[PDB]
Amino acid sequence: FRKMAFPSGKVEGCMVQVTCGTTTLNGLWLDDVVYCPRHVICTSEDMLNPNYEDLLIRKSNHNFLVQAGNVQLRVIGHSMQNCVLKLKVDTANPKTPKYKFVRIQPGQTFSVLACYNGSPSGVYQCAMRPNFTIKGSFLNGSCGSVGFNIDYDCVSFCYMHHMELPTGVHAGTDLEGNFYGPFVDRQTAQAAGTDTTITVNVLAWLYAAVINGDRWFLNRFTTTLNDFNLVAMKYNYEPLTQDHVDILGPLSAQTGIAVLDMCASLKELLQNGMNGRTILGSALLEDEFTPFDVVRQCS
Amino acid sequence: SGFRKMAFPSGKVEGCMVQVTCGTTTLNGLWLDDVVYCPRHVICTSEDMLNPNYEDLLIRKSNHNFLVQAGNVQLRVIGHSMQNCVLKLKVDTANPKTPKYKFVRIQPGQTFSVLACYNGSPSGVYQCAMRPNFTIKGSFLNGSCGSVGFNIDYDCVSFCYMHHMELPTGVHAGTDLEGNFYGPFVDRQTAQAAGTDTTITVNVLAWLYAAVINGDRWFLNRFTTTLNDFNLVAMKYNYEPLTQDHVDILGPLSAQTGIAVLDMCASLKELLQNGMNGRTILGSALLEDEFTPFDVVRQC
Repeated sequence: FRKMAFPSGKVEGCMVQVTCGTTTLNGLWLDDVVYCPRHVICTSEDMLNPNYEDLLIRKSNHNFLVQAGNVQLRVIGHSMQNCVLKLKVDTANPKTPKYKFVRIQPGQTFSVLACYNGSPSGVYQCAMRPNFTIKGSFLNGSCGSVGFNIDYDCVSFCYMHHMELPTGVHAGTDLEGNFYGPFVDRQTAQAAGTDTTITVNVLAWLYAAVINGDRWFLNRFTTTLNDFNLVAMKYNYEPLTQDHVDILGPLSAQTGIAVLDMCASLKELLQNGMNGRTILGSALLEDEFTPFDVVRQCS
Repeated sequence: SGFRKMAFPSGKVEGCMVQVTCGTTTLNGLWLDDVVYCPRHVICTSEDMLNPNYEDLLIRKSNHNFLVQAGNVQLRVIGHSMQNCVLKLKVDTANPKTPKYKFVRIQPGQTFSVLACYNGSPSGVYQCAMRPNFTIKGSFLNGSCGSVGFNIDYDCVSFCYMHHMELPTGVHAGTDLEGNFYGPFVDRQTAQAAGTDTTITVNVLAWLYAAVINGDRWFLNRFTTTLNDFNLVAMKYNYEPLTQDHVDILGPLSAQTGIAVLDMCASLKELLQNGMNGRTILGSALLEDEFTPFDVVRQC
């Protein structure tokens, strides 16, 4: 049981390099539009209190250098949707796949294609933290890297990297320029909230451990939705709703273990620890496998 | 902080995966130029797998017994031969998506990306390391035989692994692209015992050097040790012994930093006896051994 990322082939062909003045970052090429963070029009000195609406009026089409490998794309128009620049180019991307723009909720997972100067270098699977950040691996030059999920033939773009917080975490927007979380695209002290453990994902990961035969945390006890949330709230675990119980349904039939029964096992794992044992090889509880990921990878 | 186990982009490999069917068996194949590589046990039924006579089984097959499918386009098998444990199916049409590629055989401790495929369709990609017992610990369900491992350098894809078997202990075994198994394993359905899996010591040390470069310093100590005393202690925790070749490879890491290799070995010795005590190293609550020195002395 490994954390697998989606194949990145359909997205690799859409990454380009956008240069405005001295700043160079990554852009997404779909049809005849290049999407990229809007702070590419800002100098390092303009990031204090940038007036993007005034900064964009000064610029023209010939200030943007869009490069797709060796070819050069010619910008014929520009526009702004919230926090993303939409550059209209003269040629359509023939590698444009069946795609869709969606906004995800905290706790959901997706794959990230980390790029540098318009060239893909790595891919990895991650989850949106409940504080609206992601524990990614972004260095200088990976701004504009995109996150995606892959329906059978359709690529759902759900994230674009914008900033790196001074903690190791990263923040971004959706493809329509709407930020995930309370952040703004300025160079200032920005605090990421208290991160909580995704409880529904831990339960789905405990069902995967039972499917793989590792069943030692199972006990004869059960608990109530109101008693577990009491213990979950104290250990910084997000509260469990009834819709969470409904999503874990398919995993409850394959194993035969009810949700509130499994909640009594997780409740014992937080209070007493693991008593020096391993679940799926780990000594910690993983929370970056959604219930849908467990059904995808197992059944 | 933050050090993510990153996999290579799989686009160049996705265009080379095909589906190979012989009778009832169906697994994955690798289409490069005019040859399709796939495990030779595709010509085996579930009953032949206990004691397979591959020479007897193959002489009774004809070119039209192999069904090769790249999506919807069915390829035409024009000939076949067997290199060790791999079938080479010559087809009529060359793969136009063939990238600049290479065949390399790796050693234990090295890392590579795996493209897991099911019936010629890629499903996921992950990064892993060849364990000292010549096994890999990944997610391979039934129908993933033929999935390949690779590294990408500039534009050249270096194929180094092809999945063949799953061991009863849950781990997987395979060959290189020339058909030679990694380790003592065979393509029979017999009781095969993997060796004791140990921690890759040189990988942990390179990861600890990256920690002091990225700020984390709480585990350092003032002691040093000899290579022979450290191995006497490392062997107790099922850690691979360190050779002089490992010390030389860590040289540049100990140059950018100030801590000698034998200095870091003393710190690791102290970590093994005390544990983590609730703290983390580069956002990890465990000692990671799947980051090679080459990647650390580059992505520093």
